[PDB]
Amino acid sequence: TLNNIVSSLQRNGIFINSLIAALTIGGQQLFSSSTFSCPCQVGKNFYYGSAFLVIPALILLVAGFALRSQMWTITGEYCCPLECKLACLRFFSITGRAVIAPLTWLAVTLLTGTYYECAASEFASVDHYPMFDNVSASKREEILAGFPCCRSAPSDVILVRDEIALLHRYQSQMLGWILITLATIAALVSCCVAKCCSPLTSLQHCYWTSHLQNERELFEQAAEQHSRLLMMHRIKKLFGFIPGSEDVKHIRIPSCQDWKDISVPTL
Amino acid sequence: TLNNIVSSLQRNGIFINSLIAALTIGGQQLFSSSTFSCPCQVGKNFYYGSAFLVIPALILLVAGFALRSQMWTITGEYCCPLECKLACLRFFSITGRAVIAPLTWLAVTLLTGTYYECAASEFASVDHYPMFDNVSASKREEILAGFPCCRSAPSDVILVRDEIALLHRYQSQMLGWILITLATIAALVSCCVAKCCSPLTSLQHCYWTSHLQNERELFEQAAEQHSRLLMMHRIKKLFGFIPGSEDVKHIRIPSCQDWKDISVPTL
Amino acid sequence: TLNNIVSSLQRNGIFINSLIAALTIGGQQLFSSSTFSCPCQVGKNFYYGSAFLVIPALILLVAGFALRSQMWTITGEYCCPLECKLACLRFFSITGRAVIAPLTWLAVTLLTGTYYECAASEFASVDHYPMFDNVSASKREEILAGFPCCRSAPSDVILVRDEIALLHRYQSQMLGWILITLATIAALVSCCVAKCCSPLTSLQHCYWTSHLQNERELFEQAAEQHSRLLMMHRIKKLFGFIPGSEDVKHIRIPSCQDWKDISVPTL
Amino acid sequence: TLNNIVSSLQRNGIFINSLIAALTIGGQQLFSSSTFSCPCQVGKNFYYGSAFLVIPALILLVAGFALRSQMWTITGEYCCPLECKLACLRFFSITGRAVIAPLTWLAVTLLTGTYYECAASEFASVDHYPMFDNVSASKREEILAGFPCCRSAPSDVILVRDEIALLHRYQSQMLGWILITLATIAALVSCCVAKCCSPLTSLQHCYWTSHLQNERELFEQAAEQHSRLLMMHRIKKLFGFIPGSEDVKHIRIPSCQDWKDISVPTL
Amino acid sequence: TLNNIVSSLQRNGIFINSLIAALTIGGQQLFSSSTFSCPCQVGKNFYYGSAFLVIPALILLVAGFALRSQMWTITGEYCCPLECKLACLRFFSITGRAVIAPLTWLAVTLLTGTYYECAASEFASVDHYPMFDNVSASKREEILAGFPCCRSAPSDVILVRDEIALLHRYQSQMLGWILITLATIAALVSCCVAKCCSPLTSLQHCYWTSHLQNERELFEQAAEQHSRLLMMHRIKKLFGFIPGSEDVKHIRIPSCQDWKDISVPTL
Amino acid sequence: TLNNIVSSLQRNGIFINSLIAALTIGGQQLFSSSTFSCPCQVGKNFYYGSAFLVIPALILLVAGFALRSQMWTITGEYCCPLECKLACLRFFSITGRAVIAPLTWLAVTLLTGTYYECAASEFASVDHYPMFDNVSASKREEILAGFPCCRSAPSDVILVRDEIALLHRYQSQMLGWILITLATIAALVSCCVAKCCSPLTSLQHCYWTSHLQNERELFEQAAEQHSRLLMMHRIKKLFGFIPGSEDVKHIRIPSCQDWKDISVPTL
Amino acid sequence: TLNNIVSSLQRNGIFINSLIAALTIGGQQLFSSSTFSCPCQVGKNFYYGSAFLVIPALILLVAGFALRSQMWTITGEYCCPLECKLACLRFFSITGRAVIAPLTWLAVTLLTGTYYECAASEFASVDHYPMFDNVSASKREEILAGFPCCRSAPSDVILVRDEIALLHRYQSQMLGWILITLATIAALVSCCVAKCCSPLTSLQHCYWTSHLQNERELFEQAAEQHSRLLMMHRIKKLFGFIPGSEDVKHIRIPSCQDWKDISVPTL
Repeated sequence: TLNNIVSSLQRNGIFINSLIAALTIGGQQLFSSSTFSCPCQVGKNFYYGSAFLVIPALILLVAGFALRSQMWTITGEYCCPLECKLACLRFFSITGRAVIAPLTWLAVTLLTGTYYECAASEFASVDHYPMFDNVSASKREEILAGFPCCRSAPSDVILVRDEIALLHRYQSQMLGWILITLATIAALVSCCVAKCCSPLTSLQHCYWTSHLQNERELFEQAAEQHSRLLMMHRIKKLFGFIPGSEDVKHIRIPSCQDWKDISVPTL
Repeated sequence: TLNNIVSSLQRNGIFINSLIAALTIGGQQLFSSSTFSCPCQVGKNFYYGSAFLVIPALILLVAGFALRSQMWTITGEYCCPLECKLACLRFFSITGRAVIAPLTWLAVTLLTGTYYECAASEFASVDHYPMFDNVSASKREEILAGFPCCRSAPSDVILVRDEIALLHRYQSQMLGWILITLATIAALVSCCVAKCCSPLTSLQHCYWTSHLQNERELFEQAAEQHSRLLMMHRIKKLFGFIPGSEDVKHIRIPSCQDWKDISVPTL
Repeated sequence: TLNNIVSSLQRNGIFINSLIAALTIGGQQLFSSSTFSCPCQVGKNFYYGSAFLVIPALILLVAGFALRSQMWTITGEYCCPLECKLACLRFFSITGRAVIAPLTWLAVTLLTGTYYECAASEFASVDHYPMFDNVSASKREEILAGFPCCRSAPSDVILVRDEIALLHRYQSQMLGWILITLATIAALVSCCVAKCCSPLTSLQHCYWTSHLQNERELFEQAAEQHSRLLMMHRIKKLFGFIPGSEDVKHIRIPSCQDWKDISVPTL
Repeated sequence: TLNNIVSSLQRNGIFINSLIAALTIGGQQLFSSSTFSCPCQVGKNFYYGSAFLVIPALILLVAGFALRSQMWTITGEYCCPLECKLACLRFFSITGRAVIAPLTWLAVTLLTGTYYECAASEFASVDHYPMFDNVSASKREEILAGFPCCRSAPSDVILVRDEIALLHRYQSQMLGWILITLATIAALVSCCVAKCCSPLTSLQHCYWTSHLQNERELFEQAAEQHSRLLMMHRIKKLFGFIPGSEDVKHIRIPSCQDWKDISVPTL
Repeated sequence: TLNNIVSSLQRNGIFINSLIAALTIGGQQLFSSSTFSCPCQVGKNFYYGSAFLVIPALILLVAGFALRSQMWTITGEYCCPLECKLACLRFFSITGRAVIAPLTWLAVTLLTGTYYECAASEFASVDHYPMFDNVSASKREEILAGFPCCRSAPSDVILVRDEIALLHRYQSQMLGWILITLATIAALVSCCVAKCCSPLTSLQHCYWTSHLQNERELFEQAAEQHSRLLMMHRIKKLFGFIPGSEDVKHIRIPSCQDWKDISVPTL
Repeated sequence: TLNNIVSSLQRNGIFINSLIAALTIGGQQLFSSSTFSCPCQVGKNFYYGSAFLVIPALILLVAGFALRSQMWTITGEYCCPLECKLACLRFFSITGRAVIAPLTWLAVTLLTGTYYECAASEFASVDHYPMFDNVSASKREEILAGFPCCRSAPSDVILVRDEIALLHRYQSQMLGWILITLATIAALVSCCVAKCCSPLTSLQHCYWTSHLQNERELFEQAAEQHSRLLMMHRIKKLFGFIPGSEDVKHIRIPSCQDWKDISVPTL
Repeated sequence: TLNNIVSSLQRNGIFINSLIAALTIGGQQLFSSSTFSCPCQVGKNFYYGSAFLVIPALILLVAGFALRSQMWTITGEYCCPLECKLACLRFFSITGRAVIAPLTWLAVTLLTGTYYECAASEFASVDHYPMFDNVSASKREEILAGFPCCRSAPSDVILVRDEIALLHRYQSQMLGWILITLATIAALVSCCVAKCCSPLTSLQHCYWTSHLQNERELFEQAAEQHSRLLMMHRIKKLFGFIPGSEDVKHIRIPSCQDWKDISVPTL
């Protein structure tokens, strides 16, 4: 009874998407907890933030796109009427699967926010504080970029540090919620538009998806079996018996040329 | 039902590649934690870094290439039209499998970064620090190369030490992210180019892969069975019965020459 | 289903080689942890190092070579055209199996390095240290060879001790990596050369290996069964019945000479 | 399926030899840890060392030789052409089995070395030490033989004690490695010589071993069954029925003489 | 499958002998640890040692001899040509089984040695000690026999006590090793002599042992079954039915004399 | 398969005797540990010792004799040629079983010895001690009998107490070993004499024992079944049906006299 | 297979008697530990001892006698030649079963002795003690009866208390051993006398016991089944069908008198 429930969940898109999201959340948490430390350098902080904020998104997005077998076939159809719209719908479905990873990564990393504070710990507009009046500009940059990582200064400095940190965390979390709401509204309007521009009815679509999936599977199985049978026939012509046999009473010794013959694969 | 799922995962490339990457991560972590210590010598530091940074990459890459059985056959075809392009595609697929190990090793070792700081702990451009003004050049080299391993000096020295360490860790992690992004973009463009220059359709390719795999397997099985039968026939001609038999009622004692005859293997 | 997977792994060379390497690593670790202590004598240190460094390599190599049954048969063919090349290929395959143990022993013992420091704790070139200027030569040897095992001297002495130890550990680990890289490149070029000089195709080789293995096994089984049947016939001629029988209704009492007759084995 | 794997390992010489070696290692460790203490007497130390070093070797060697059933038969053939060489090969194989125990005992006891220091704690050549100049010869013997077991003297005495102990441990371990290497090289050259002087081919030898083993087993079984049947017939002649019977309808009461008749065993 | 392995081990002499030795070692250890304390009397010490040293040997030896069923039969043959030599061989085999217990008891008790020191704590030749010069002879006996059990005297006394104890332990262990080596060499030469003087071949001996064992077993079973059948027939003659029966339709009431008749056993 | 091994051990005398001995050892230990305390009275100590030393022996011996069913039958044969000797052999075998308990009780209680010291704590010959010179005789008895249980006196008194205790423990243990050796030698000589004076051969004896045992068992079973059948027939004559029946279609109501008839048992 | 071993043990008298004895020991221990405290009154102590010493014996004896079903039948035979002797033997066997409980209770309670000291803590003959000279008689009774339970007086009083307690415990244990030995000798002589005066042989007795037991059991079963059948027939006559039936096709409604008829049981 196992394989029944296995296939049932494997078809169920909700479970697969939820598992992907959970995996990305856990991986992000472990990653951030292990190998993250703000540089607290002079001008090389914003890059160290932006990298961790963005690059994983691009990587996971490209990976989630390119790993889908159907996308390669669609590109091959495209690379050097109704077929165009159907290709667009196919591509859109694969996109709807693949987008789940980068958006959830961005969401969790903005909500925890510990990345963003390092990303923009230098842009804090300081104009209404007593300790930043007389000090030099470069001295201000130095004392400003050192805030996130450590603290050893007097009380007022660590208090203004706490204040800047809270402000930046607020900004990060608001930006995260904005990203979530915009992503959701865009996904909804896009799915509705795709359902609108579809040339098929509410029933031909399901038939079509089943057609595609079962086509791929059956053709794979058939090609495998056919090539196996043909290679088996060549083997039997060479040695004199079918390999899957038993108690064979006839054996043909090969000639010093038959090896040369079987060398080519006939493609 | 076991062997079904075993073969299913064994065909699945994603699981194999993920397992390889996890194994390399764990092995690298154990290795670095056990047998690594910066030399803190005068000029013999950069080599001690570069070795651990590079040599495992070359070793694992050559091992992941040479261990693939098909690569030896392709080289034999090459060593002393359509066949050339097909060989190129075969070689490219094996490469796509083998490259996973060295790149993940480099990635994890640069991201942890503890190797790179030892690799280039001497190249730190020191020009704007108060304790490196009057001191001699060789004295500067000595005091500079001692930073990574230990600390016993006054406060200002350990502070400039912490600063150099943070700078170098930042450089290492940025270099790592650059390596990852370049590797990914190169892999993607290369796979797309390979799919472009392919002379086969979206269906002949799958048939072709199944052809290759099943060809290898079936020919192995057939050759084994055929040689077994032939050796069995020689044995029965010598001793007078088939070995796989039971309740044999006839035995032929060998002559002092038959041993000389069976000595040769007929190749 | 057990014996299926047992035979599958038993044919798989990768698993066997990996198990051998793991066993050697564990054994080396236990050995070194239990029965190793630097002599700290005057001139009898280098030998105590070199023994543990080398002798296990020779022992394990000779054991891994001589224990392979096929190597004895090949030597018998050699000891007092195509057969020569085939013998060379057979010997090379057995070598490829046997070399795994000594090289991994050397690798792990050099990487841990605790052997090498005792091996060459006397050759340290001391010329730029303040405490080795006025002291006598033999006094220098005495104070130099005592470094690895214990420490009771003032601070400067234990510091120069730590420095010599770090230098020697660095040298050991670099030598180990050099050994690994040279061994790998040599193994690769040698395997490629062997595949080049081979007179057989990519298919005759597999057939040939299966031929050898099944030949050995079947001949063993057949010889056993044949000798069993012949001895059974002699027994039945003597006592008057086949031993594997039941409810025998005839018994022949032996004569005082029949014992003398059955005494010889007929070889 | 149990008895299959049991017989498979029972034929496998490697596993049996490895188990013997492990058993001897464990037994030696327990023995030494429990019942060993240096006498620290005047002239009765060297014997107490040599006994534990040697006598177990002789005992285990004689036991491993005499316990092999085939060795008794070979001696009976010897005790009051081709047969001589075959006997030599048989004896050599049994020797190759039996030698594993004493050599591993010597190896482990020399490598731990705690025996050797007690064995030769009196022969230490003391000529360059300040506390052994004026003291009398017998006083020197007394103070020298007391080193291994206990320590209560001032610092310089316990330091020279530590030094003598380290020297002697070094000597013991080197002697052990020498014994191992010489034993291995001798075993290898001897096995090669035996394979050289053998009059049989690479195939007759296996047939011969199977002949010997199956001969012994089958003759044992047949003799047992035959004697059982004969005794059963005598019993049935006496009492009037076969013992292995059931529902016997005839009983013969013995006479006061039949007991006298059955008294003799007919040999 | 249980009874197969049970009989296999039960025939295997090595396992039985090893179990006997282990049992004697454990029993001796428990015994000595529980109920042993040196008397420290004047002249009644040597006996208290010798008893524990010897008497268990005699007891275990006589028990291991007399408990073997075959020894009683051999004595009955002896008590009031070839038969003599065969009896000698039978007796020798039983001896080879029985001797294992006393010799291992002596060995373990001498090696631990705690018995011997109490056995001869009075014979210590004291001539070169300062505290035994002026003291009276009986006073010397008193102070000498008190050494093993307790200590309350000044330092020099307890030191000479420790020295005497170490000397005596050395003597005990050497005596033990001598006993082991002499026992082994005697056993070997005796077994070889027995194999020499044997009138039978290398094959008649095994047949003979199987003859003896199966003879005993079968005769026991047959006698049991025959007497059971005869008693069953007498019962059926008396009561009128076979006891092992069911649904018997005829019953014979006994007479007041039939009880008198069945009273005798007919021997 | 259970009942097979149960009967096998139940016939095995060695296991039964060993279990009896172990049970007696454990019971004696628990008994002595729980309910033993020396009276330390004036003249009532020796009895309190002798009771625990002896009375359990007599009780266990009489119990082990009288509980054997065969002993009652032999006495009945005796109570108001060959039969006499056979009765003697039967009685001797039962004795050999029964003697194991009292002798092991005596052995363990003498070896622990804590009973004997209380048994003869008053007979200690005191003539060479300083504190027993002037004191009165009855005062000496009082101070002597108080030794075993408690101690509150000055040092010299408790020392002479320890000395008397050690002497008495030595005497107890020697007496125990003497009892063991004499018991063993007597048992051996008695068994040999019994085997000597036996009128039967080495085979008639086993037949005879099997005869006795199976006779008893079969007669018991037969008598039971016969009486059951007869009572069943009487029941069926009374009520009109066999009780072990089912679906009986005929019932006989008893008369007011039939109850009077069935009242007698017919013996 | 369970019920076989259950019946085997249930017939075995030894196991039943041993279980009864163990149960009485445990129960006595729990009882004494829970609800016992000496009254330490003036004249009401001896009764409080004697009750716990005796009354349980009488209770358990009467219970063990009256609970045996056969004893009631024998009394009925007795209550208002050979039969007399047989009744005596039956009664004697039941007595031999029943006596085990009271005697073991008395034995364990005397051996622990804590009851007897309270029983006779007032009868201690005090004539040779210094503190009982001048004191009044009733004062002596008061101070004497307070000994067992508590202690608060000066040292000499608690010492004479300890002495009286030890004396009384000695007396209790001796009395217990006397009771055991007399009980055993009486049981033995009585059983022998019963075996002597028996009119039956060594075989008629076993037949007789089996007769009695199987008679009781079979008659019980038969009476049960017969009464069940008769009541079933009456039921079927009333209602019109056999109750143990199914699918009955005929039902007889009862009349208002049939209930009056079935009211009587016919005895």
